[PDB]
Amino acid sequence: GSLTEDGLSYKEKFVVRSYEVGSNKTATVETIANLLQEVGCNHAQSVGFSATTTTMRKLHLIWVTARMHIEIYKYPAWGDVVEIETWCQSEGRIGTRRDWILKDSVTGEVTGRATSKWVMMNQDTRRLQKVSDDVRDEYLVFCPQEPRLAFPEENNRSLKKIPKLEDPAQYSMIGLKPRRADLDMNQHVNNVTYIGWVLESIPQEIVDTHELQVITLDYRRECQQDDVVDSLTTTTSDSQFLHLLRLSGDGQEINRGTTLWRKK
Amino acid sequence: GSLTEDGLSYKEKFVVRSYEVGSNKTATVETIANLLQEVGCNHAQSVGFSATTTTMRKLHLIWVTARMHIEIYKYPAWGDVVEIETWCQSEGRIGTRRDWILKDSVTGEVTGRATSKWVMMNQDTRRLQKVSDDVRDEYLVFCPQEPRLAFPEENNRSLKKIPKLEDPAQYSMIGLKPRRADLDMNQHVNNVTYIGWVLESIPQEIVDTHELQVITLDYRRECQQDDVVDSLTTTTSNDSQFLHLLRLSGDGQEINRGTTLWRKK
Ligand SMILES: COc1cccc2c1CCCC(=O)N2
Ligand SMILES: COc1cccc2c1CCCC(=O)N2
Repeated sequence: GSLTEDGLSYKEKFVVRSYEVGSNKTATVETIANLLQEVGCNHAQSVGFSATTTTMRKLHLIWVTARMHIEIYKYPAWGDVVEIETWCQSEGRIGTRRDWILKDSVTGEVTGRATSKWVMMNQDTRRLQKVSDDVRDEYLVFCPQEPRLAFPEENNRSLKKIPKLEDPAQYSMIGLKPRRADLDMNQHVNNVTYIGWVLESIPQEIVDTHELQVITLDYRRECQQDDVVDSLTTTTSDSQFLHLLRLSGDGQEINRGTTLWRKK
Repeated sequence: GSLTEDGLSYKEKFVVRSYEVGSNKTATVETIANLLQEVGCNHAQSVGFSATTTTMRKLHLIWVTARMHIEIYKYPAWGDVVEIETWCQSEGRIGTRRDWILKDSVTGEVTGRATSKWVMMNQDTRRLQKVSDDVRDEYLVFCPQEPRLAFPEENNRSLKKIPKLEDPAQYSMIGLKPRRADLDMNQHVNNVTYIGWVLESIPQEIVDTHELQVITLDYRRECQQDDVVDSLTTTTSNDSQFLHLLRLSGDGQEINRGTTLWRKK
């Protein structure tokens, strides 16, 4: 992959692998989510971030996901080349935004798009801080100056408020525990695991007859390596669902989201 | 990737991804195992296979893993290029063998090697069978005629007999269930999941202070999407060695057995 001519976005092509595909012989949403992370990470390295700034490191500050929104029109088939373009944008003192565009490498058609909101947190106290002037200056030089949104439409699904699922849930998957392959290089549970965990409570008949079109996820708390999770789902309707990930014991909310599925 | 000049092996280069690495910033054994599968699968496609032959599809026969043996000297770092060469060999009427060699793309040094034994089985009844001559003929044309082994040594750990772990186990990880990402395109639990499940019962302090050098795995039964598994480990030993056992949570039916070898960092 490489940064574009202007140095304000990054592009990378991926060939879909045999183990990356589902029952339909196309990449899973978890494979797509892993690819968004890989292209975002390679963009971070290409601009010297490797995604902390020097001032964030001298202050024990880290970027954490608050919201992730993915919309897939066409899942690439096993063997196809998917091209992904990604870029970051400052949102004042609120935080950063990272956007992605997925294209079919042969036709050039847009096959998917994602948006993510990131916030500043102290790595130690976990207290969230508003972005200071110094951090914005270190970041803005690698961002487009004019707004560039993967989801520009007036009143779009990427900015919708998500409600809390009320008990009893229609469907559930209980006792989910993260294994070592669910941890990143810093021993934290990876964001992709939560997507898989949310989808575990969707009935197999829905999965077999429908394709996932949209997924919006709100991150409230991190799941530890020793925590046990319950995944809950209720139909709110195309088929639409409301989801909730909470700790098995105390019931502390860790995630909430919505999914939209189209008939095949 | 592509087949070699002679058409008797396949080569492919892979760049190690950010999400593919562990705490050491190097590819995990599960990432390596996924890469062996990807290169083996791309070799099957390059020579006209599904890897079933015309006669195997006509008889509802499939290839299933019986043993997998991996030995890693150096794990590639996040960003490095690993080159893998793979090939198949017939073992008479017993089954097929698939071998792999992993090299550092910059130095050309061998950083790992794997060997796997495969057996013929009816997809419906799950009954094993010795390979027929018609099937052996369709396969042999894509295999080296002279023997070509990733593990040639006169006494090698890839062919050692593995005993059954006796209760009580020293360490255990209880209630492991496969999720949808553990299933392949045919809704069967992936062989990489079993590797991860075996390693779940190894203590975190062993993992933190040691690197995995060898892993031999014997496949006895398939784990279904609705089955629950217990992973058991006992130390059998500078180097640390373990004996492992995966069994169904309920009845205790053995699904896997293996050994691991770990050296100090
Ligand atoms: C959803 O994207 C993710 C998730 C986790 C980690 C990263 C990324 C890409 C952008 C930031 C980064 O450097 N790494
Ligand atoms: C360990 O290698 C694996 C595991 C599972 C599936 C496959 C392979 C490669 C050789 C056969 C194949 O085409 N697919």
